[PDB]
Formats: sequence, structure tokens, C-alpha cells
Amino acid sequence: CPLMVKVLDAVRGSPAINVAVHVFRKAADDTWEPFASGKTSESGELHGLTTEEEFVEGIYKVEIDTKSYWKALGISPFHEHAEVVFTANDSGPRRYTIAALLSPYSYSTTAVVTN
Amino acid sequence: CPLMVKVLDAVRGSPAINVAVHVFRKAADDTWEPFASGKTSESGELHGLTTEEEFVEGIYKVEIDTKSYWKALGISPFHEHAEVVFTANDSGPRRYTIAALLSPYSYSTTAVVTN
Amino acid sequence: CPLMVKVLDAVRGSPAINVAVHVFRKAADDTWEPFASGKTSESGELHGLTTEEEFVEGIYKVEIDTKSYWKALGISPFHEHAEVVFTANDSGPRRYTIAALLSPYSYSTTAVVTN
Amino acid sequence: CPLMVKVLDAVRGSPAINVAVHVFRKAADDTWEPFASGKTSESGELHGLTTEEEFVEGIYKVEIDTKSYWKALGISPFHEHAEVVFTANDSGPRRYTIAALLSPYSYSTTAVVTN
Ligand SMILES: COc1cc(CO)ccc1Oc1ccc([N+](=O)O)cc1[N+](=O)O
Ligand SMILES: COc1cc(CO)ccc1Oc1ccc([N+](=O)O)cc1[N+](=O)O
Repeated sequence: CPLMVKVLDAVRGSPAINVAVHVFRKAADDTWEPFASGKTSESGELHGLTTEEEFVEGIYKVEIDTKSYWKALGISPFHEHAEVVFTANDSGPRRYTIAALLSPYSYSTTAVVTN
Repeated sequence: CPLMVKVLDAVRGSPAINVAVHVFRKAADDTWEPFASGKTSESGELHGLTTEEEFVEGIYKVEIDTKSYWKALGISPFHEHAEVVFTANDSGPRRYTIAALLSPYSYSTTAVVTN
Repeated sequence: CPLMVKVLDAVRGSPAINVAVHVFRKAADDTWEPFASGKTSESGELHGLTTEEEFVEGIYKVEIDTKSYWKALGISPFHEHAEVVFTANDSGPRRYTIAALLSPYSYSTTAVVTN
Repeated sequence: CPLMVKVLDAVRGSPAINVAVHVFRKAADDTWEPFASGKTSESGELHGLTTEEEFVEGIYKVEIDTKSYWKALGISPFHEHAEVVFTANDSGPRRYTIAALLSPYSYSTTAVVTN
């Protein structure tokens, strides 16, 4: 699993379940091409987006559909979505965790890059 | 001043100065068109992006060029930029402050919206 | 104004108003003695806590009464308060802004320190 | 494991290893009595602080020794430590994760309370 997404809810103090997540790769013409997607699990985690073979160096975007999350909870949010854009680079045997902590008008995201 | 951007540096404990910010507005054809741009001042704030006349309802994207920021300081950061996307003025004119706090592998953004 | 405190509410996207703040300074006998207190204003800011004469070197603790804040709004939050502890003025006088962003199960705090 | 601590480093994008963590329980005389302690592992996690039998309702403080962490990395930090203070309450079969994300002049903490 070279790429995992983990989302927490700062209002409820819980994993953010069933949040849709879309990952894109930047193509040679500078467009974003769909790469991988899924819905966070009960643990707020999304595993199995990609494989080491397909996850080559390049620029990726991870879009977390925060607006739908909040709306399903009856809560008015600010952002359309949260976007995390980064370059994946093969300097070493790397796993990338993209973590996000959500509030209705604020979010933070952090990258945990290990081995 | 219906739209202001404020950026702080969590490593230095200081305003993040000379950060480039580009704003875009989703067009009729579903494309991101350029709307305004600027750079943060010595206080980390960016004022004068737009006017209340110009700042009509729409979906806006505020792209904060954090990578250029960290690179100019000898740090190779994780993200390309921080993107903040939101619907604005959908219940009449409001004043928006988009704040961001930056670390090399992590950022948070919050919106303060006043009437 | 060598010490200012600013608090925002990540659920509302607004300044966090009427937040009580107590400041303490570690004494010669290793005890937390009362130093100053106040409440955030309509802009979420707390000014006038101390003076440059009074604000000598020391270890200070800024206790932000987030539980009282959230309770007055029908929310049962996780934390009792947010505590910010730091050495101040150890290389001469500085001006400190202690900022905090609050959600019911989460908070962040940052310091901006200027000369 | 009713109480687990997880610490991340926002500057390096990694777990924060070998951070000392001290947990206290508030006694009837309002003093903090040592309760449990340890050092975060290679995964930035600290498991096995306590047991369900000993972790009764009450007010606890978790102190994360952030200053020593940063100093061991050659980095000048702002806070003496990060403190997280909360009431543990038996409304349900609960596991408490106290997470913290560290930067030299900023930290965030979140509580993830599950089952
Ligand atoms: C405050 O702790 C977190 C802060 C952020 C800000 O974006 C994101 C996640 C946080 O909590 C975790 C982050 C990463 C993580 N991980 O899989 O290495 C685990 C986290 N956690 O507290 O369970
Ligand atoms: C973590 O507290 C803050 C977070 C952000 C971005 O998520 C922006 C400001 C925060 O607190 C402040 C810190 C400094 C400051 N200032 O004027 O030097 C103002 C702040 N604030 O509360 O807007």
C-alpha cells in the first residue's frame, strides 16, 4: 500500500466514515486524470487505492469530498472539498499516508511518509 | 475588502511573507478562470485582491503557493500548494478571511466569514 | 501590548467571543501564580493583559477556558481547557501572540513572536 | 488499551519517535498525581499506559515533552510541552486516542474516541 488516506472528524472526535476520496494524476497536457477512488471505512481509512507498480513518480491530487460529509450530518460547511496536491518521488522505499482532520470551517492535512 | 488571505509559518512562529496567492473563479463552461492574484506582505496578509462589485457569487479557488515559499528557505516541502475552494456570496455579500498555517509536511486552513 | 491572545471557532468560521483566559507565571517556589486574566472580545482578541514592565522573563502558562465556551453553546467538548506554556523574554523583550483554533474535540495553537 | 497517544512531526512528515509522555490524574485535593508514562515508539505511538480497571472516570492530563523532542533535532521550539486535559467518562465502552501534530511554534491535538 504505497498510498493510504485517513480522515478524522474534529467535531465528533471520531473517524470520518464513508467520505469519498478521488485521487488524480497530472497528465503530460497538465490535466488531471482519474487515478483511484474509494470511500473511507469505519476506521476513517482508505486502503488499496493503488499498487507500487502503478504509483510512479509524478504529481498527484487527492480530493476529499468534505462538503458531502458535513451535509449528511446536517451541518453547513465552508469548503467544497479539501484538496491535497503533492509530488510522489522515489528517493527511497516509501509509503505515503495523507491524513486530514475536518471541521466545518477548517481542515488540516499532514503527510506521513515512512520506510 | 471582501477577500483577504493571511498566512503564518509554524516553523518560525512568524507571518509567512512574500507568499504568492492566485485566485480563480469557476466559469460558465466549468473551467477555473483567473480572478485575482497577489503576495503576502510583511505581516503575512494579502489585501486588495478584489472589490465588492467584482466579487460576485461563484465557486472560488484560492491557491497558496507554499512550495515556492518553503523552497526559497532551503526546505523541500511535501505539498505543491494549498488550495482552498468554496462557494461565496450565495446568501448575499460576505467578507472572507482565508487563513493558512504552514509547516513543511502539513498545513491547516480556516475561513472566517463575517457579515 | 507584549501579550495578546486570539481565538477562532472552527465550527462557525468566526472569532470565538467571550472566551475566558487566565495567565500564570511559574514562581520562585515552582508554583503557578496568577499573572493576568481576561476575556476575548467581539473580534476574538484579548488585549491589555500586561505591560512590558510587568511582563518579565519567566515561564508562563496561558489557559484558555474552551470547555466553558463550548458549554455556553450546547456542545459538550472533549478538553477542559487549552493550555499554552512557554518561556518568555529569555533574550530580551518580545511581543507574543498566542492564537488558538477551537473545535469540540480538537484544538490547535500557534505562537507568533515578533521583536 | 483504553488510552493511547500518537504523535506526528509536521516538519519532517513522520512519526515523532521517542517523545516522553506523562499522564496524571487529578486528586481530590486538586493536585496532579502521576498516573502513567512512557516514550512514543518508532510508529510515534504509545500503547499500554493503563488498563480498563485503573482508568476510572476523572480528569486526566497528558503532557507531551515537545521541547526535548525539538532540542534533540537541533531545532529551537516555542512551547515547554504540550498539555492535553480532559475528563474521562464511562458513558459507553470507550477507547481514547489523544493525537498531537507538532511544529516548532505550533501544535494541534485531537481526541478520537471510539466503540
Ligand atoms: C492532530 O492529529 C492529527 C492532525 C492532522 C492534521 O492534518 C491529521 C491527523 C491527525 O491524527 C493523525 C494523523 C496521522 C495519522 N497517521 O495515520 O500517521 C494518525 C493520526 N491519528 O491521530 O490517528
Ligand atoms: C492555529 O491558530 C491559527 C491558525 C490559522 C490557520 O489555520 C491562522 C491563525 C491562527 O491563529 C493566529 C495566529 C497568528 C495570528 N497572527 O495575526 O499573527 C493570527 C491568528 N489568528 O487567530 O487569525
